[PDB]
Amino acid sequence: TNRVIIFDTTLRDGEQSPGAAMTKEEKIRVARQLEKLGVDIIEAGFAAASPGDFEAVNAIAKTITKSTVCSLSRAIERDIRQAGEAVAPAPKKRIHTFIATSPIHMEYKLKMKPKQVIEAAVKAVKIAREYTDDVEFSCEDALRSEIDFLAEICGAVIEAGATTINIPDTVGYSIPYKTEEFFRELIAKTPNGGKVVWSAHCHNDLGLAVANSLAALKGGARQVECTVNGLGERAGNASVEEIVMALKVRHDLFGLETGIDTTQIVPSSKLVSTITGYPVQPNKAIVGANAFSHETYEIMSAESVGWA
Amino acid sequence: TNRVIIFDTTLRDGEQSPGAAMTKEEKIRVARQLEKLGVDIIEAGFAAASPGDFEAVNAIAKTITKSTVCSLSRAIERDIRQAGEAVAPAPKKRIHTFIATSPIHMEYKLKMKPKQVIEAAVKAVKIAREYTDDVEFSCEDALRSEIDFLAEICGAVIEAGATTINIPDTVGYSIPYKTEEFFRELIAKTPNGGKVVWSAHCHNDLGLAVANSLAALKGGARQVECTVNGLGERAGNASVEEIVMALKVRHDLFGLETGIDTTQIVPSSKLVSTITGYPVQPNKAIVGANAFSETYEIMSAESVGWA
Ligand SMILES: [Mg+2]
Ligand SMILES: [Mg+2]
Ligand SMILES: [Mn+2]
Ligand SMILES: [Mn+2]
Repeated sequence: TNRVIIFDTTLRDGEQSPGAAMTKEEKIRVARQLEKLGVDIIEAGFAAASPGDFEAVNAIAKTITKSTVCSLSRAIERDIRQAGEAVAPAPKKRIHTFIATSPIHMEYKLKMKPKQVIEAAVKAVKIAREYTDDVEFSCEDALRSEIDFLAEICGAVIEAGATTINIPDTVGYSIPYKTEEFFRELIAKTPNGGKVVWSAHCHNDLGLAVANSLAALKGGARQVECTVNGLGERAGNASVEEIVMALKVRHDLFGLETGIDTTQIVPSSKLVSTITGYPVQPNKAIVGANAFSHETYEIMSAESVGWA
Repeated sequence: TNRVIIFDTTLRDGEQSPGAAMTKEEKIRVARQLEKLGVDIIEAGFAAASPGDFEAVNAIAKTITKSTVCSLSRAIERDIRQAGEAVAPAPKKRIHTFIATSPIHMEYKLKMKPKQVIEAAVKAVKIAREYTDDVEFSCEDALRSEIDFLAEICGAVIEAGATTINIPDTVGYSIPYKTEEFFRELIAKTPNGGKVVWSAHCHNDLGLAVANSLAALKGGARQVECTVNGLGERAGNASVEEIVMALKVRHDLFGLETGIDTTQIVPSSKLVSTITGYPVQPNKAIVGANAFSETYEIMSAESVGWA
């Protein structure tokens, strides 16, 4: 379809930003607001990381109704079961597992051979399916990985039961036309790649996270991972408000739909910025104090994104 | 040519952001830092706007020697002569003049027939050449203009003496693949198009200013208009530091060069931020506080000027 899945990881990937740690009650209040915003998936945390993380994921899984509650997990049985237990009380639940897939990370960081990396991923996915029909797998460091190896592991995890395959720009140096080509080629090479949802998780190190996200869509991805205000380590993630509004404003070029209530964009941005201490600069798209200072496209009004 | 021209308009387009007006002393100091950074053109102001603006532009023109000093002008005789008088002292000097080229702006704002609009542009560009051989013409509202009219007016001002033609995304809703197509088509359609430098001036209203600028270069543009920290009205301009470091890091894909000293990027960011009161967020590419917490060139913090 033309439906783009918005996967928000403000509460997991965003909260990892220096100084951005949140209390359990702050996470719950942010999770409630993301639900009102209409994001499809709320990644609530990494249940196996500590008792506090488990408790926050679990509390969000007990709060949310209309969005899918996700937990991160390493590709290891015990972490998967932690994830599955934490999200069990949510009516819609996802487990997101990952493993590094690039030659150097595999050999010298994980110290596993490619055969072992595929076997661990398949096993993690199969265990995850005991807990939910909705399982995401990420190829960490995808863009420095061998394309043949990516097609093979993605193929294996699709067969094992993964229904969303996520490709991060781990380093953050990709350029949109290359991102688009990379998606088109990987989807084509992966056994049964047409049968699942492809996801992009882009980084803003060269100011291109949003452009690269949109390029991933043109290449065949239908999920974008992103955060309110682009909150995230280093230069940050793709910012959900920019993605959603590029798609809304230029529906004429993309023809893609989201479930987002755009009137909740500004309240979401303010709430996130207040809680985390990360200010939003004045010239920032959509939610910057100046963005509304002042054809087949749909021009945007300040009110349409929730300015008072 | 694989040289990209970095046109900085922090002191003009940037200055126009609410609250960001700068005194002459502030402008001189930013301008010296922009010269150190190695930008090719410093658009210093709009000389005809007031005597204070004339003085500031002229002060910059007496300061800067290694970069081109530019003034904005409307497409009218008074403004062009004042731009030309104010930049006269600089060894490298440019006048940038402009007119709206869209059906709506021409009919409703200008109240001129397209023919009169061309004639006014041609007249402004000829007078500009009395003052310098280096003249930029912008088609204001280019992306809502009829491409055949753009080709005609651009052909006419090139004949008149414009050597840089600038295409702004005035509304700011362009998408990279469309920006690339648009430049490729316009350059090829314009008479003597190959004789001049084509420029992009992109806006960040959808978060896409930098990507649109890179797309313009893929499309044949060789000048990018940009500002320190993306300073400008609304959601701002393409950020000079992002454009320059995207080109540097991914030189493997672009093969394009600038004369920028990248070690000057963070000093320039901090200075502009201090003087304008426009902070940069922690998660801001290159210059944000957290930014630094294979055929490509990995960026070190020290390479962009972090202490
Ligand atoms: Mg906190
Ligand atoms: Mg000031
Ligand atoms: Mn991230
Ligand atoms: Mn501008």
